[PDB]
Amino acid sequence: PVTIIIKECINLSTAMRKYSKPFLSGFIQLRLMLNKLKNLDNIDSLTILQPFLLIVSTSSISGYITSLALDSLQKFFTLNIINESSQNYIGAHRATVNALTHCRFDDSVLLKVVFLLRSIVDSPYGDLLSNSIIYDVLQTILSLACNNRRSEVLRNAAQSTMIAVTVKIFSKLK
Amino acid sequence: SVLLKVVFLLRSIVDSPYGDLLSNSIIYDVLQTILSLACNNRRSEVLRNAAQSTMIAVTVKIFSKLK
Repeated sequence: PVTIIIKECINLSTAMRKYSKPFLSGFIQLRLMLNKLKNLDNIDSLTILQPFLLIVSTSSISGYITSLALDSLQKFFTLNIINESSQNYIGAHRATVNALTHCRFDDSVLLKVVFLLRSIVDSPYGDLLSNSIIYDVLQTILSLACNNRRSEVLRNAAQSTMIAVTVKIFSKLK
Repeated sequence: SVLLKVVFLLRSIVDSPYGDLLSNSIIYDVLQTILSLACNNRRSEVLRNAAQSTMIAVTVKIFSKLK
């Protein structure tokens, strides 16, 4: 459970070091902070995801590292390590979807983020998002679908996942 | 486009509870075709990434049944 966390940080840190030759300081802080403890139940889950949020949010970094970070988040929500028992999981998911809507960082990362939005919103945990965040989500998938410059297959990815989130949203009128 | 629609459809198949009612031969054939999609290099990398994502999802769904 904690092995996978510093596993992911090891992978992203060595990728960053290979690519480079401000984020690594907090990354090693995450490494040292998660080294000691046994189980995640002691501490909050916003800080463990926070370096991933910082890398994915800002646009100064190329597609390799942000693709690796998005695959890391995919592994996170696939393995369900950020469980409801963990403290402040609502805030962690809210921050994840708030940062993820900014489609900034060629076309691989767009499909990775929109698949991640599908996996979050379709899941029951996606019911905990706020109205502003989910509205921004709908805005960014609409921007992806509307575009013509982008590849058409990415457009069909946006079309299908838009259909999915619309179904999930409109099921809530009961 | 059609070849992404098919894997998205397969994702909606297996993710839903109805995938629990499926047989071993057909689901093995399913895994074979997503493997064929992922292994290819002629196709666009975006479709390969879609294949990677649906393989991760279907692996999780299959191996969850062990518990």
